[PDB]
Amino acid sequence: STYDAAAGKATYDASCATCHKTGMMGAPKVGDKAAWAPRIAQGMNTLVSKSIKGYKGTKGMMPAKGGNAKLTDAQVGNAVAYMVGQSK
Ligand code: HEB
Ligand code: NA
Repeated sequence: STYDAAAGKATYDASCATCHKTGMMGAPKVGDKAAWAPRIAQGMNTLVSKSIKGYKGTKGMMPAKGGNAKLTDAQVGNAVAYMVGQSK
């Protein structure tokens, strides 16, 4: 159901920050407002779907579930909620 960005921080820290804290190899850096603005406009459904499925965009490779197949979709989406909430 509804996103839990606070619970999402645990997943973000363990599984996502490794690329997104500094923005390595094209990953949009958490807190980078210009990088995130058009991504946020896609809405959460699309952000979370692309995060669970993986994709390659103009910046680099976003691996499915951050590369950790042991994550649930709920955990991944909660981590996205955390990232978006910190990037406005
Ligand atoms: C290896 C490294 C890495 C990692 C680990 C990650 C991990 C992650 N991630 Fe990432 N990403 C990335 C890399 C990455 N990543 C990149 C590079 C990108 C960009 C792509 C393009 O091009 O755009 C992204 C992107 C991204 C996004 C955006 C989308 C759109 O715009 O549509 C999101 C939301 C995310 C989330 C995430 C999460 C939640 C996680 C954990 C689970 N990602
Ligand atoms: Na929607």
